[PDB]
Amino acid sequence: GAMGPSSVSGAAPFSSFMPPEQETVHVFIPAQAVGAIIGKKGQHIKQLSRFASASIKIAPPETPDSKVRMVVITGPPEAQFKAQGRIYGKLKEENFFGPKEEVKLETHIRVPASAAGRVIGDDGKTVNELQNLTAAEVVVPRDQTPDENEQVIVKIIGHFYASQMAQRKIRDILAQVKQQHQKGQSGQLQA
RNA sequence: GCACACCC
Repeated sequence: GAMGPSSVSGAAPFSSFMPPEQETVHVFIPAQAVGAIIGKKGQHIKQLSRFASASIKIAPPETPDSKVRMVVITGPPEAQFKAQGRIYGKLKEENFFGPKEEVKLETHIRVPASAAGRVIGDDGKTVNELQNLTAAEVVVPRDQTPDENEQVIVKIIGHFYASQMAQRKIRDILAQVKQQHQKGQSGQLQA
């Protein structure tokens, strides 16, 4: 080594084994609403984390050009139901999406870069039928974010019921897509 | 009166 005058450092406070196998997605709410979504000193938003039993966080602008702040929901689908159900209700609170309109709030879910291409389907038919099952608007971009992050986003537009069902289904195929690592069809499939 | 927090 080399003894540098007061040039000694380290600081390694990264302990504990917290299993991050909870579903974590980014809920798209523009800066015009995100503020009041947190609510009063940010107390009841953390209270929400308690009664939902999930990790409710507000993501700082992932891009400096964002007019929106995404809610980082880390929780089981049981909790996500309340969390996102009430988050869409916060849209209703100020009626940003539309006064008479039913809730139309975008949710952004992070999928592996190639997995977004495969949610379209191995034949390309799957993305169309996904919309038919999810009851939501699933738009899969060819760009979104460079594969430098090996991960992109699909945008879900519609009602929270639809969004919640869409999110979990696309997030669900991700695991099955990654199963390609096995590489070896030691069995059949009806496809 | 509406926002800020979310970990050590």
